[PDB]
Amino acid sequence: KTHVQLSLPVLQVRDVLVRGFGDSVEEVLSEARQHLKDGTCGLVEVEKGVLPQLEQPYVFIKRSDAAPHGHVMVELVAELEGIQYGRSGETLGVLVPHVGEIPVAYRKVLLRK
Repeated sequence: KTHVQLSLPVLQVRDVLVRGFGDSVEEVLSEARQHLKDGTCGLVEVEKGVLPQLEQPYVFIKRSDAAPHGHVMVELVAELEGIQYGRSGETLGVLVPHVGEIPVAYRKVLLRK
């Protein structure tokens, strides 16, 4: 399938134990995709002071369309020192590995895969 329905655990930035996916744009996008497939991917909602608490490169989920079955259609964009690799809509948040942190909510998305 080109798209997959996922329910992403929403984590508080200060709970996150593993604050990024890796060391290159290509690695963080790869790792993000692997974690999304393996159900081991969390989402941190972006607000004032969140991103500096996380490791670059960043992986964002961005709205790719205006929402089948409650699931917002999204795609991945990486960012490293202010340059984005990808072009998409509004940020739903930043992806991080999930290693068992308790979520505050769930974000239903349709991921272009």
